[PDB]
Amino acid sequence: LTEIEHLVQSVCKSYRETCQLRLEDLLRQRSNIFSREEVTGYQRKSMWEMWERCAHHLTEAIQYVVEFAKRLSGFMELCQNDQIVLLKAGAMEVVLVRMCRAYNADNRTVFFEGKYGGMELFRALGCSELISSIFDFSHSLSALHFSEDEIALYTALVLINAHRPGLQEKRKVEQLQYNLELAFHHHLHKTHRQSILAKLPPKGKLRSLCSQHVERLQIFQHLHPIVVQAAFPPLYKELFS
Ligand SMILES: C[C@@]1(C(=O)O)CC=C(c2nn(C(=O)c3c(Cl)cccc3C(F)(F)F)c3cccc(F)c23)CC1
Repeated sequence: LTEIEHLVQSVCKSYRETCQLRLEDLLRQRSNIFSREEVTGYQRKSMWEMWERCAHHLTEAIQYVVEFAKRLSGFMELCQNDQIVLLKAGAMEVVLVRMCRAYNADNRTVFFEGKYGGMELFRALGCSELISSIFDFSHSLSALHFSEDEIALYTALVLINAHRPGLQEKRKVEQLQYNLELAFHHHLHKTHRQSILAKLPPKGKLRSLCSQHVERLQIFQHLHPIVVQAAFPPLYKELFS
């Protein structure tokens, strides 16, 4: 009956509709691991082919997060400048959080192109430190057994942050943020999951991880430009031109 219970339902629905793979499918595929031969095949690929593959997967992941944001109550009513400020700053942070679902803490593997593989699958990219950081981050969230609704509500808060520099209608973003904060806290209380609050990553950790990741993608894009499937001209302009 409350606006808050409806907000939880709407955020979770927006999330279910914008999540590429179902949790059940990711969990059943846990036993489907790349063989020693398949790993070698990925390791032998050119860094530039691995870059193209990864850039396609990441672009697609970002577009689903943009669709997720568009479905958040009041996001569409924000001015274009603020929608772009929030997505530029937060869309990749949401992508990085969403990765924990495809991460298996038991063998330190991630679901990539149909099977589970370790960080050694990405050797040709020559990004070992960055990839270890992404794996470590996914591990910290996966150890919490972060539920589907916890991911939906937490990633809505990653996006709707009134502290992002450059916002023009801060008060409008704050209104949306307070309601989502209440929705998250109300949901954790009901499910007896408030204990994860002290275990979540410090905000600065996600920001720094995302800045390092985006900086690396920008270096690859400068050296070897990809043909990007662009759906959002104002957002594309901010990241690529
Ligand atoms: C959604 C999109 C469009 O369809 O118009 C525009 C922006 C994208 C994006 N890319 N991106 C990347 O990091 C990225 C990606 Cl996802 C792939 C290749 C290159 C890059 C980049 F920007 F670094 F050059 C973002 C980071 C934060 C917010 C972002 F929105 C992005 C992807 C496509």
